[PDB]
Parts: sequence; C-alpha cells; structure tokens
Amino acid sequence: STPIQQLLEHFLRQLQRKDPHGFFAFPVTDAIAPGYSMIIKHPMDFGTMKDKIVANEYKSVTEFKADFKLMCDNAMTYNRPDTVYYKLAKKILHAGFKMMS
Ligand SMILES: Cc1c(NCc2ccccc2-c2ccccc2)cnn(C)c1=O
Repeated sequence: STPIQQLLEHFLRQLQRKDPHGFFAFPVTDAIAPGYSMIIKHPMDFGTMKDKIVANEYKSVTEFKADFKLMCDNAMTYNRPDTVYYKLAKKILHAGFKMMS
C-alpha cells in the first residue's frame, strides 16, 4: 500500500466510526429508497470508497474528500431534512472535513 492508500484507509476508518449504524456502509438500493437511482446520478457509499482505495483509484486526498462530500450531499438531496439519514449526512460531512483538516 502507498502512503496515500495508508492515509485514506486511516481517514475512512475514522469516518465510518461516525456512522455506527452503517447507514452509509453500502450502496443505497431502489428497494429501500424508492426511485433513488433515478434521482441520484452519482451514488457513493463508504464500501465503494474502500474498494476505490484498494484499487488505488484515489490519486489525491482531494479526490477522496470529494467522494465523501458526494455521499453526504446525495443523502441531503434524496432525504427530507427531518430524517435520520439527512441529519447524520449533515453531521458527518462537517465533522468528517474537520477530522481530515
Ligand atoms: C443513506 C441512506 C440510507 N441508508 C441506509 C442503508 C442504505 C443501504 C444499505 C443499507 C442501509 C441500512 C439501513 C438501515 C440500517 C443500516 C443500514 C437509506 N436510504 N436512503 C435513501 C439513504 O439516503
């Protein structure tokens, strides 16, 4: 593993600790989220981010942060503000960017 892979594995571990229920662990299915795939053009989740680190697809911390923000933005687009998913997406977006400095 490269220096960037080691750092992103560290960041991903610290970000997933902020989602103890695993709401963001795996891709959102149309089965659990009616019409999700037709509303959200660029789905993202922590599991896909792990796969991209292992595949060495992140060539900068900037690219990794953009996928984390995408995941949070998707949840805040699809879910109404009064929902568990919206509130956790907003919480971990801010806390996550602070953690990564
Ligand atoms: C962020 C988000 C959702 N997250 C939950 C989820 C999504 C995919 C797989 C599994 C779960 C899950 C469900 C319950 C408990 C643990 C994991 C679900 N729906 N939508 C629309 C989302 O944005």
